[PDB]
Amino acid sequence: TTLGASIGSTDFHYLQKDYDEIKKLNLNTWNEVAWIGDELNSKIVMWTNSSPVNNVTLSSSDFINENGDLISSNNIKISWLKETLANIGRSNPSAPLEPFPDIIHNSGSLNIEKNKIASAWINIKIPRNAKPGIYNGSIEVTADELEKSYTFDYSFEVLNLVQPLPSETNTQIEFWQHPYTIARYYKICKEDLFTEKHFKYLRGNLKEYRNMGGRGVIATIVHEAWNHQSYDSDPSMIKWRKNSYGTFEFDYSHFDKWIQLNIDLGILDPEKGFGQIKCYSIVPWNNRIQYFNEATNKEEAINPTPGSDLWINIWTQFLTSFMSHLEEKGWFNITYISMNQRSMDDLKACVDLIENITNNSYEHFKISSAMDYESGNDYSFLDRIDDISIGLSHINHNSDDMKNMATHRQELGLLTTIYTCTGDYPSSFTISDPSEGAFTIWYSLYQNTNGFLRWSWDGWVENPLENVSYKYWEPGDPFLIYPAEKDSIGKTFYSTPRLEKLKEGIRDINKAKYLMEKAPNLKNSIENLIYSLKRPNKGENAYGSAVAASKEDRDLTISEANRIKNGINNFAREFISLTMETL
Ligand SMILES: CC(=O)N[C@H]1[C@H](O[C@@H]2[C@@H](O)[C@H](O)O[C@H](CO)[C@@H]2O)O[C@H](CO)[C@H](O)[C@@H]1O
Repeated sequence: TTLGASIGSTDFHYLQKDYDEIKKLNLNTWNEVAWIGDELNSKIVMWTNSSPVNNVTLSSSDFINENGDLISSNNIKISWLKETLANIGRSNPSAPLEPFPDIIHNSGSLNIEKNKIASAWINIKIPRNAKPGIYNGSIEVTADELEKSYTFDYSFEVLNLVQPLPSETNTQIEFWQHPYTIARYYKICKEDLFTEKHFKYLRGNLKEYRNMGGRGVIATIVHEAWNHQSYDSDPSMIKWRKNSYGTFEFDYSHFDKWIQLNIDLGILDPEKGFGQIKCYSIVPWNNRIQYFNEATNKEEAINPTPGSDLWINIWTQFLTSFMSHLEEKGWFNITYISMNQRSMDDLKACVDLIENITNNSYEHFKISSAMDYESGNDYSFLDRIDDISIGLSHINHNSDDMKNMATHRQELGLLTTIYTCTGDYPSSFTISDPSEGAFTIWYSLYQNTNGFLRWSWDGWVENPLENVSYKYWEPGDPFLIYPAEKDSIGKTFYSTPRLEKLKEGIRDINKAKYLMEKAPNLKNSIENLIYSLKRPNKGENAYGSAVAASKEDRDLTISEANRIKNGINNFAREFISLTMETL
C-alpha cells in the first residue's frame, strides 16, 4: 500500500492538514461537458503512507469518440501542483506559514516523501477542429515502488458549438501588469529594459493574458504612483523633467516600447480601436509627482492639490503634450487617463480638466477609474467616466441599483467591470478556493457589467515559488501567475488554479452570451438562470484574511459555479437539438 491515488476537485486545494480525511478517497470516474475549442480541468490527488515514493508518473491515453474521431494525448497536459509557503495572514507577521498548492508546475516524474499529499493538475484542450461526441480515455499512475499501475475512467462530451475566440466576445478583462517586476526577477539591466532581452520574459505571460481575454493594458505616467505598496517599486514609464525655462518636458521612451510590444502581441490594436491603454494616474498617491530639475540639477517633487492652479497648470502641460505624442503615434483613441478613489472635489477637478483639453477634432481623453458606487439614480457624473470598475464589497447583495447603473452604461456604450482585491470574498488569493474565480466572473454578468478587472497579474514578491508572504494583504493577492525559476531556459511563468478558474468562468460566460445572441428565443430563460445567482456572505479568519462566512457559504460558491455552468450547457443542448430538428 505504498502509494494512494484518486480524482479530486479543482474547486479547492488538497492540503497536508487534511491528509487523514484525504487518504479515504476513491473516485475513479470523471465526466464533464465542453464545447469545440474549450478546455476542461481535473486533478488527481495522490498520497503516501509511512514510506517515500519515487518517480511517480501520470500518463494520458489518446481520447477517442463513438465515431473513432481522435483527440490525441498531446492535448492533455498533466502537471504537478507545486507547494509554496503563505502567511495566512493579512498584515500579521505572527500568523502561521502553511504550504498551499498554488502553482501549476511541470510534467514528468516527482518524488514524494512519507505521509505527504501531492496533487497533479490535468488540463484538456479541446482543439478548435474537434468533432462533437462523447470521448473516452484513461489516465494512468505508476511509480518505482509500485509493481503496478492505477487507472481512471475519463470521458468528456464535446458539444457541436465552437467556443468563441476572445475577439468575438464583448467580455472586458483588465489585469495590471508590472514589467519592471519581471525585469527585477530575471535580473534584466536598466540598459536592457524594453529591449528583446526583456521581451523574452514578458511575451509568454502576455500571450497567456491575451488568449484568456486580456484587453486592458496599464502604464504608469508618474513615479511610484502607488507609493511602493508592492514588493517592487513602480517606476514611471514617462520620465518628467523641469527645464531651465521652468516648464515640464517628458520622456515617453519606456511607455512607447511597452505599448508597442502589446500592439505587436495583439492585445491592443489602436487602428481598429481594440483594447485600452490605462494611464495611472492623474491622481497618484498624495498627488506626488517626482521629477529631475535641470535648472537646480536636483531630483525634486511636488504635491499639487486637485483644483489648485498649480495643479491645473501642471497637468495641462502633461495632458496637452501626452495628447500630441499619442496622436503622432496614432494611439490616442484607445488611451484612458486613470483616476482612483478620491473626494468628489478631486474627481470633479480631474474630469473638468480632461474634458477641457481637446485635439483639433474637439475630442478629449477617455477616463477610467475604480469607484465606490452603491446607491441608485444619479448618473450625471459617471456618464462622463468612460470605464469604471466597482469593488465587490461595495456592491449590494440584493438591490437592482448596480444592474440598472451597468445597463445605463451598456445603453451608452460605456465600459463597466467589477474587481476583487484585499478583504473581499469571493476573491483570487492563494488561500482562496479556486472556484471563487469562476463565481466572480458569473457575478460580473449577474450585474450586467462588461466583465472583470484585477490589479494583480504579476506583482511578485522575492521568491514567490517558495514563499508568497507579503506585509500587506491576503497572501498571493498581488499575482495571478508565478514566475519560472530564475535559471529557466524555456518557460517564463507558471499558471495557478485560481487563474485557471477565472479562465473557466470567462469561457463559460462567453458561452452564455453566445447563446443569447444566436438563440434570441432562449435569451430570457438564460437571463433567468444568470439572474438567479445566489451570493454568499463574507467572513474573516483569525488573522485578518477574508474567507467564507461559514461552510454553507463556502459550498454555495462551488454549488453555484457548477449550477450556472451546467444550466448553460443544457441551453447549449437545447439550441443544438432545435437546430438539427429544424434542419
Ligand atoms: C483596483 C484595485 O485593486 N486597487 C487597489 C485596491 O484598493 C481597494 C480600494 O480601491 C477599495 O475601494 O477598497 C479596498 C479595501 O481593501 C482596496 O483598498 O487594493 C489592492 C490590494 O489588494 C491594491 O492595493 C490595488 O492597488
